[PDB]
Amino acid sequence: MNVSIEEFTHFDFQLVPEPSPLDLVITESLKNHIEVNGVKSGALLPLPFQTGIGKTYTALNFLLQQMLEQVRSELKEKSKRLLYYVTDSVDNVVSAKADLLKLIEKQTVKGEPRFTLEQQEYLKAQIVHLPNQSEQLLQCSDAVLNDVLIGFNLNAERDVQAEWSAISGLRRHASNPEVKISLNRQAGYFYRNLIDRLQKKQKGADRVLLSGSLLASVETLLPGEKIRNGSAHVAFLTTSKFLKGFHNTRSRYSPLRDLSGAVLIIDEIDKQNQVILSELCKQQAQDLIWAIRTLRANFRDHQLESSPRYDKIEDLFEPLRERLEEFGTNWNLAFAFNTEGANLNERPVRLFSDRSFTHVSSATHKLSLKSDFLRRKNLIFSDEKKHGLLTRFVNEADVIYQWFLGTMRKAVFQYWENVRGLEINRSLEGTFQEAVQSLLTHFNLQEFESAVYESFDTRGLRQSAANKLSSSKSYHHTGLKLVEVAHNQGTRDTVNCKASFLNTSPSGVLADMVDAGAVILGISATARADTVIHNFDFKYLNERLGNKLLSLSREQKQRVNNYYHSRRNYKDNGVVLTVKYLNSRDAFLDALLEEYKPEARSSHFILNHYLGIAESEQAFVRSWLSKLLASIKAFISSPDNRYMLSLLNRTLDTTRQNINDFIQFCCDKWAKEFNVKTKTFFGVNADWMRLVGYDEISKHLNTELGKVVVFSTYASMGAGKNPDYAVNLALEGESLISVADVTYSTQLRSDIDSIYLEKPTQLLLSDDYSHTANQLCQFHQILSLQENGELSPKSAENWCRQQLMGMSRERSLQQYHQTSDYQSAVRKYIEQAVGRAGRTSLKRKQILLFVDSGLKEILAEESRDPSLFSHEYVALVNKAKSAGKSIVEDRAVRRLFNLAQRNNKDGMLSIKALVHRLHNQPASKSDIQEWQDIRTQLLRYPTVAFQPERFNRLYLQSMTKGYYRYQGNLDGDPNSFEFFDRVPYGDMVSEEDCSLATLVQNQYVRPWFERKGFACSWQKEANVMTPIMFTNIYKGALGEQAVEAVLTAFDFTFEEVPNSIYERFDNRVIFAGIEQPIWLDSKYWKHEGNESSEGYSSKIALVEEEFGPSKFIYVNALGDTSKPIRYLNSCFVETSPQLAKVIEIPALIDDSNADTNRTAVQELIKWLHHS
Amino acid sequence: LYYVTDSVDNVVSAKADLLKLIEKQTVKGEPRFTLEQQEYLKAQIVHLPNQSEQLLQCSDAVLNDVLIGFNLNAERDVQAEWSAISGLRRHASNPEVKISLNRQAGYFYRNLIDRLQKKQKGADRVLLSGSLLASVETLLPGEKIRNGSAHVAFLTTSKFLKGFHNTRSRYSPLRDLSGAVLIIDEIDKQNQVILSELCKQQAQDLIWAIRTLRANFRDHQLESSPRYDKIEDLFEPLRERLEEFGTNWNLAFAFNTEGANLNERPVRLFSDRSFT
Amino acid sequence: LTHFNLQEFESAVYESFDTRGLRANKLSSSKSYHHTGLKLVEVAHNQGTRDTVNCKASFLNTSPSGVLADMVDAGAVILGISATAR
Amino acid sequence: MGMSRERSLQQYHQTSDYQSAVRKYIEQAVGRAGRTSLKRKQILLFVDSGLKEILAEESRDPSLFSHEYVALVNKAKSAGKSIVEDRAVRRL
DNA sequence: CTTTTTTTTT
DNA sequence: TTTTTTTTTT
Ligand SMILES: Nc1ncnc2c1ncn2[C@@H]1O[C@H](COP(=O)(O)OP(=O)(O)OP(O)(O)=S)[C@@H](O)[C@H]1O
Ligand SMILES: [Mg+2]
Repeated sequence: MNVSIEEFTHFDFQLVPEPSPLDLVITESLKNHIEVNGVKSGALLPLPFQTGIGKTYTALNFLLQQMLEQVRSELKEKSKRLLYYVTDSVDNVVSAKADLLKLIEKQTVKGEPRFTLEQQEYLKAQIVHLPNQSEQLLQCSDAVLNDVLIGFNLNAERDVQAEWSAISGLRRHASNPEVKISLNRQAGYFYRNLIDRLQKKQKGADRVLLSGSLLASVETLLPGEKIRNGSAHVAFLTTSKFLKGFHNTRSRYSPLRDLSGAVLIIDEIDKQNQVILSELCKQQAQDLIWAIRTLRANFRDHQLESSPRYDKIEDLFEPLRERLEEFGTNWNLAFAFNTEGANLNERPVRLFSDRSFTHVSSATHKLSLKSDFLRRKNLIFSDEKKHGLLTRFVNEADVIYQWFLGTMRKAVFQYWENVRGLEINRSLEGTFQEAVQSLLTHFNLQEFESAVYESFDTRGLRQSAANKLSSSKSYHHTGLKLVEVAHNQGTRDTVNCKASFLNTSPSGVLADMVDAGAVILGISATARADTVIHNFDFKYLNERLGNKLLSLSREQKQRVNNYYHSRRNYKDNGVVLTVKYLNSRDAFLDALLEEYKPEARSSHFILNHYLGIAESEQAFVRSWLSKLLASIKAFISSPDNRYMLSLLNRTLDTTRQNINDFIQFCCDKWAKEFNVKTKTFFGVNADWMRLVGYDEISKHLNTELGKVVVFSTYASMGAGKNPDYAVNLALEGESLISVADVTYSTQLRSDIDSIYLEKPTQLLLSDDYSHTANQLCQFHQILSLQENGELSPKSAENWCRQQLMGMSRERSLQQYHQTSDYQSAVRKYIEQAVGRAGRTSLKRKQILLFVDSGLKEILAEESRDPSLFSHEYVALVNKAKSAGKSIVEDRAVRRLFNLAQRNNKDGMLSIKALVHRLHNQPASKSDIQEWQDIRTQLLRYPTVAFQPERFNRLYLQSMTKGYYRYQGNLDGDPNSFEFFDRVPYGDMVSEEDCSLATLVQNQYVRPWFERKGFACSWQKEANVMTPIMFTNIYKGALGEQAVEAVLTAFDFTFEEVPNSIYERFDNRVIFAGIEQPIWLDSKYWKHEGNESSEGYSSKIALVEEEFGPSKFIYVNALGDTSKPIRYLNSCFVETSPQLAKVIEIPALIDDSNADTNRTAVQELIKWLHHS
Repeated sequence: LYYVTDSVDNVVSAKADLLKLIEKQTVKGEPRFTLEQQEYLKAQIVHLPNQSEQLLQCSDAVLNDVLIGFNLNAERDVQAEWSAISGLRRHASNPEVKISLNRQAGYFYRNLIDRLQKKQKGADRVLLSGSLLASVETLLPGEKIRNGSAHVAFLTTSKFLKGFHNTRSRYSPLRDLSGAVLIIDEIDKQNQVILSELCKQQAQDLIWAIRTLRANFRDHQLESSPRYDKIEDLFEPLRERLEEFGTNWNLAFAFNTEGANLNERPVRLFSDRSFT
Repeated sequence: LTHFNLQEFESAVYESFDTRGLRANKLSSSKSYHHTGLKLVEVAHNQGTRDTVNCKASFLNTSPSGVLADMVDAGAVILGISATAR
Repeated sequence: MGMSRERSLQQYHQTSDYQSAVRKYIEQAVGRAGRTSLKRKQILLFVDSGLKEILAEESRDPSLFSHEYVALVNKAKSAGKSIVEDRAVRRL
């Protein structure tokens, strides 16, 4: 029945249901965001309220109001606004879709249904659900497939009909449960093939016309075709499906490329952190040697067409072409690569790079790389003792590869700009595939076609342009890299460098999603958990998004708290939560095992033989099983409780059926002991929940009389399930009591009445996809813990080194158990799991909570504001705290110590790399500007009031307000630095040792400092410079500026130093029309210059060779004015003034009274006249 | 020694006829071969069917022995695939199930042999003997040829042109034909079979291939080791030809058409390469 | 192929060896269709782009009789059994 | 240009290659009744009549044929001889 | 105007 | 020394 919008004309769009406080929480924040940041701006709104308060019901009412607003827009009149509902589990997707359909059906306004049957049918026609391809194929009938095959003329093909006949035959005898497996696999492969040929047919000139039955059948087979043609604009799907996209008749639609204006509702947003991570680690490794040799070979000559379509694109690739020419010249890319020597063949070389300051190599010795022109080979060898290291080559090749992928993204966007004007309503995603194909075909780089596509998929969300001390630096938009250097397959004389990259973290992906223009509603009670492993980094998201990260006011949070406490009034309704912490108590499991099999020798024999548990793992099974039994008995002993849920870490499916039999035996015994009927539901997982619905449990409690025990896990029943059941008053005595103060629900429902919470175990994420994926996931978690501040840079480097050498998973878990991130993840899991018993307002008078005693200390360490917790979590925390006493340790000061060490180490490594790039002549403009920007910034802002977002790595947060203490070798190990209170007799970073006030009392320095805008005082701001920037940059700029100011008053002219002699001397001096060039090397004060006459004489030799004879000035800005002015030759030997090429001045401004050394300047001027 | 014919039925009938000849051949009223001689001679003959048929005739004990002996059990999807295959085996219904079982048996056999070979080529080479050797020789009949246990093969022309598998790689019998004896039965019908294999070759984009050859032969060099002796002199004329062709035809640019009768239908050219 | 950076021809090299693991057009050599073959080239627009073409070429480098003669030249002794062998 | 399979088959039917292929298939198929030395006293062969003219043009040496194929040829040839062009002169 | 089945890997 | 399940394409 074709439903139009003509039946919504008489609909009254201004009559809306009563807005709850949660509805005003979403609406007021979104209307303020629109009225402030603009209509086209994206936003991220986390909603971290109590479990079971009504956040998903409010998100589905918000989705229904968006659908009604869109219908009104089409009535008044454009393309459809896309609404997505995303969560990590399939069960929550289908439950939310059925809840929205129930909302449309059963919503009544003032005693009458809101929507007529035709309005309901249209609204339901606007919602789609996008499952995996096996579920999409298996859920549509044989008539639909035969209609599609006939309409598209595909039964003529032989392979297609053979595969479809096999599918229909296998699915006919689908009663057996092992046919269902290997039917999903073939359904997915057939769906791939059929959609590939359907799209190939639909893209050519022989494009079929779709209407009537063929259209309805292809919209049934391809739900994304409904979205493509504008029939639907609401989609329900999982996070992994959202990250992979779906299919329409034309191509595969990626929602991440078309997020401008979309609305995303991400339920349990924190658990999506790991899901996105699991996708980022699935990327394919690339051979960097082949990739760079191919890029260099195909960029020598190939040219784009001179067409208006390719306007402005050829200028994007010119810098990459010059870079490739110089890289291939420097590293001799005409030859291939092989290793040389011993110990390089037993195990391949593995290299790990943070890409900023963490570099770990598996080689014992630093590996070099030399070119043998006689052998025509590049040899990776180990030396016996510059620009010949393997790490340098690998880092530059990774930079060039990422530069190529970034310039491909820029050229695709420029192509879309040119073709929009040439084609004069085609989207950036519509033309993306044509742009990539045309560019790669023109450059003969079609082998990168896959690499470019996945590049758009992940960090392709990055419309970027960076790893400079002038940008905002973070691990989350930088990533990591793991390179394996091993021999090629088959060959025994060449090696490859297989590199795996993470170009962004999940928090980077979310931030780029908000920057794309999406409005994202993050719904979870743990949306602001203080972990970076099991949640996003919200300190990074706050710093990056700014005011696009919408916040809720104190009044709104008070209204929500009043809303929650007015519907969950436990204290006034006589409801008691009884918490019990259970130990192993093995003296009871031994008796239970004895009564299970009286004929056996002892319980060790029963466990080893009857239950099938090995001797090594018996003790663990002895501890977790007995705790479970101690909870079951206490539930059975309770006369009034009916519903129990036991959340474990492992599924009790048929694989552990022997243990299930033991558990079933024990339950039957207790059923006999108390004369209560009990039913146990084993193996309640995702597959069970899709095959056998959870309503069966709800059916049992509705009809049968007795108790029910459910055995599920955290991974299946811990985040968003509503496990309530319909209440039959005849099956419940005087036990249920309503705890809300004004009834708010139709139908009587009650929730879980007893719960057993095991301690979550495998809290450090893993990846079973491959070995590379698990390596990337482990290095991502170490770098996230170092970037947040939970790990010292020394401990993070030691953990990255043990990870590169192949540490065991138990050692990793032991290292992660030592952080506070682990405790915040444990409390997050406990709070979410305990929130499954708080869904309804019909409560039992007593609710039994049985908790693993291994959680007792952890729950005792909870110290957040208790104004946001649920009642059960407050009961758990109060019980744990009242049980004993714990020593509370501070977490912000350890983070400040770690982040001071981190910032100092990053500044050290970046400064050394930048100076090394400066010393390699010629020096590019970018490096010169970067050096000047650092010196300018540190001169203008030695301290900053707020946390910087441009030079963040130049500053650290200090305990004190304008100074701090430190200890460390500034030319040694950056991992051995100490700060603040750990060193009470260390050095200082302040104004007192600067002598800045002493320096600026000079009559000529002060006007220069005032004109330039340089600070003459250190503002007492908590963000102060790092010791590296204090000593190697700031004081050098202070001395150079003071010397230049003093000399410029004496008619001295200064020029920029040529790029080939940069960083060698401060400035170039021209005075009194002297044709002899003068070179200036200015220092702040005397200190200690370790450069002996060797390095200085080498510098003089280099400058004299470049520019002939010249004079030199070795001047110190500050010092004693009574000291003599000395004359030295190029060999630093004292001689007569007339035969000395270098004159050294001890000082230019006095330090004891701040008086300019006029005599020394006069003598220098006179000697210059003599020169 | 190879026995080749077009049809599978003639292969199995000729193998059973040779085995019957070994069994009941007589010389002057007494059997020619004792039972142990007969068992040795029969052990020298193998039959190489398609991969789905090779896998579907291996019992569950043989395949679990192979998976255990190569540490292939704990490798995720492989066990997922194998668990599915054995399930389809147990409930083999009417041919509706059987077409699917054959397709998945062939795909699983290809994957399993690919990983067995990549394991045998690396430094973690498993030692094969006893039960493990007998099981892998049952799963891979060409492993018997590679070892030297057997030297008589019965197979079809399609299998002979495709080759078979051992633990190391895929053995192509056409590359090692020196000194072999081939018995091709119904040789005339093999004319069409070989033809149907020659037409299966994959098309090549000539513009991409020549632009790649020109880009990569410009500067890249072989090593100056003894193992590459006088190989670069084989490629020098091809490099000079490539540089001259690229200069003449302006291979720095890409190619496009223009005008009528060129867009509506693609252009097809046929060449005998001599005069047609 | 690794030394020349032409690993994208690896499949092409393997199949060519498959067809020609047993081994000119000059009026001075023996000429025949059975050792030279034929070629069919299709010139069409590249898939996805509207401004470049490709020349997809399919070759037959030998006939079945050329394959059989190459087999005998490689050193195989072949017994051809059929009533219609000639 | 894209001719139809029936137009290829029409063009191939005009060659003597087609007739040697037809007679090769017939002789091989008829050779399936000559496997043993225990024979029925009468053997019945029923051949499509649209084959008789083809079988009428056998000209090879009959010393290599089987008995059933010799009888098939003699029966088709019983209508006599039809004028045909020498294959060697046209091949020349 | 002519009028299909066959093997193998995928 | 710690002690798993989940989604999607292939
Ligand atoms: N008028 C109503 N207002 C609020 N909730 C309602 C209302 N009517 C029914 N509900 C149900 O109230 C229960 C509360 O569950 P949700 O609203 O799904 O929970 P939640 O607050 O989102 O907690 P999460 O998702 O587990 S962290 C659900 O069963 C809702 O479907
Ligand atoms: Mg929810």
